Amino acid sequence: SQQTRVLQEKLRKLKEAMLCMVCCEEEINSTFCPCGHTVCCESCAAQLQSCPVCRSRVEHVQHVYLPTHTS
Ligand SMILES: [Zn+2]
Ligand SMILES: [Zn+2]
Ligand SMILES: [Zn+2]
Repeated sequence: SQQTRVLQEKLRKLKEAMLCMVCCEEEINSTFCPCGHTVCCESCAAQLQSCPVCRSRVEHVQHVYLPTHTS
């Protein structure tokens, strides 16, 4: 139905929101500290001296273990 298409799109967008905002390939699993923006995978997060959302300096990256994580 049309609703099938609508829900497919909703699901796709929710899944994409859980993917790294830089590489668009890997799940978000990293927090820039202290600002708290949690928008990257570990690989992209390691390479950024400044937060890509707010431009605050990254003191360190905290790995986050989220219930949504998949493999
Ligand atoms: Zn990434
Ligand atoms: Zn930030
Ligand atoms: Zn724990």
